[PDB]
Amino acid sequence: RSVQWCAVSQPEATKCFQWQRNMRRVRGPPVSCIKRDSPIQCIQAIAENRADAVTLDGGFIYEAGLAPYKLRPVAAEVYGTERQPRTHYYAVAVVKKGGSFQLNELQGLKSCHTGLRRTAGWNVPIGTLRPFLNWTGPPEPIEAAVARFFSASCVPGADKGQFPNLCRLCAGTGENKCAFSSQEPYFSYSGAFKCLRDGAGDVAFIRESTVFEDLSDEAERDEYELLCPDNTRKPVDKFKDCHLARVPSMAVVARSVNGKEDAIWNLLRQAQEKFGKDKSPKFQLFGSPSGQKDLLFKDSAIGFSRVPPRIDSGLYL
Ligand SMILES: [Fe+3]
Repeated sequence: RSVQWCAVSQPEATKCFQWQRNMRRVRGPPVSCIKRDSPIQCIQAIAENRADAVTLDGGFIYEAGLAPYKLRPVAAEVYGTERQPRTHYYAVAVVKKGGSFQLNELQGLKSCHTGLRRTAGWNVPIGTLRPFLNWTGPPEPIEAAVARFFSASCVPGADKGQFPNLCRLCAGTGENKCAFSSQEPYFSYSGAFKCLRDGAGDVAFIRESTVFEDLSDEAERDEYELLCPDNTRKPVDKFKDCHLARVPSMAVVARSVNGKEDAIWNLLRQAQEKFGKDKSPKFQLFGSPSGQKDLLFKDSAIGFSRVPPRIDSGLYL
């Protein structure tokens, strides 16, 4: 049949339907869409045969690989350039130029995170800051120690009921405040970076490219610097010498048994040829419209790379 793609929002479904009409027009391999609400709803649906595929961040790749889902990664997103390509990215800590604090001096400060359980926005910074955390738990949750450490944060998807200070800086309206979706304006890489630019937080945990994709002016880019792990501040273009971790790309996952891996692969490979970076004026696979960013796949991606057979979700990570 078709490859069924899981979409986690309404604009993502809209792009999926456009991908399906574009593949038909061009007579490529068929794709069809499914609309879920979070990434776990798409992980549940693929597992229960209602969808076949979805692209995930490293922290959810972990989660989808567990029992009883047992999903595995099939294609990794390629970043960088055509000349210098890579299947990895970098977790950074961005701050405003002018400050004096370091990575070791973050106590009581205000933070912006891409979302809860995301790689560069959460797992990496909480894994790094662990010595200052003073986590006595469990049974105390990790979010409770983080809430005590930072004065206020914006961590989309965190429980505002139990941990009110982690959603305190979040900019969404009403029930969408602290939401793990595009309705919370500080969600993801650009939202976390915008929380830093707005002045609500003193540090944003993101990836290396967000500042270059969001600030096109180079002079505007000189108002920010990175917080390195040697406790030094360095400019934004020195990410390879100033990062918290080198993390593998976001990946498309499928089922480990009867997952349609080769069908998924041929779809992606064909979609990258016809609708890739500068391939078509009609449809852009690595592109989002207007008030949207990273719909289905990351906007700055330039391709896919087939993840080898018998590679685990834990062994890919
Ligand atoms: Fe990520």
